[PDB]
Amino acid sequence: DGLKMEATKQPVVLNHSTHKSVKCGDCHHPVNGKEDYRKCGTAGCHDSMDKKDKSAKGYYHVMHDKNTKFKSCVGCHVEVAGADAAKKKDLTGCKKSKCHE
Ligand code: HEM
Ligand code: HEM
Ligand code: HEM
Ligand code: HEM
Repeated sequence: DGLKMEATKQPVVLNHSTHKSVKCGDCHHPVNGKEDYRKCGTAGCHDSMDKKDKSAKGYYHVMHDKNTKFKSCVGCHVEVAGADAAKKKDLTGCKKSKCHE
């Protein structure tokens, strides 16, 4: 259902139950062959740990930025909230976010 990306020391969570209307492929994208179901931060994938790095190797980049070939966590949440200001706050705000729990 909803996992916590914490191999050792790092809080966060993704509930597969609240995202049932999205195709698995949108997130688990087809790369250099087929759809890979491995963790996003493995060796040879998104392992770069510097936030100024905007290449496809960046970790902070693929989770927070807006201009990308595949929609990011923040990228898709903006379209979903639309004109509801109270809801845009809850899904894209930095302070006290449910994404970092
Ligand atoms: C579609 C119904 C769907 C499938 C299938 C799928 C599978 C899947 C697996 C096997 C894992 C576990 C990997 C592990 O052992 O850590 C997993 C994990 C994550 N998923 Fe997923 N997933 C499906 C759907 C979705 C959707 C639509 C998204 C994006 C909103 C998504 C995202 C992720 C993420 C992030 C993880 C966590 C990986 C981690 O680093 O812990 N999944 N999924
Ligand atoms: C884990 C479910 C996962 C996420 C989340 C994710 C996101 C993601 C984005 C948003 C991009 C766009 C980058 C850009 O600058 O436009 C992107 C691109 C690539 N990814 Fe990825 N990705 C996830 C997982 C994986 C895994 C497991 C690997 C390693 C096999 C991987 C690799 C790549 C590569 C390569 C690209 C670029 C592909 C291209 O068209 O050149 N991703 N990912
Ligand atoms: C990126 C890996 C990512 C994370 C992390 C994430 C988290 C997240 C949370 C915590 C919620 C809030 C649920 C709650 O209130 O308990 C949530 C909800 C929605 N999301 Fe999401 N989400 C991530 C990725 C994505 C992507 C890429 C999309 C779109 C393709 C997406 C969509 C949604 C939708 C829909 C919701 C529901 C909003 C509602 O009206 O309840 N998320 N996400
Ligand atoms: C608001 C734009 C915002 C900020 C700023 C922010 C910061 C932040 C940091 C510094 C990290 C740690 C990076 C590292 O590698 O050490 C981090 C991690 C994650 N975030 Fe975030 N974040 C902000 C907002 C959001 C929102 C609204 C979401 C969900 C839609 C989101 C998601 C994530 C995810 C996933 C991670 C990785 C979690 C992990 O593996 O520990 N952030 N964020």
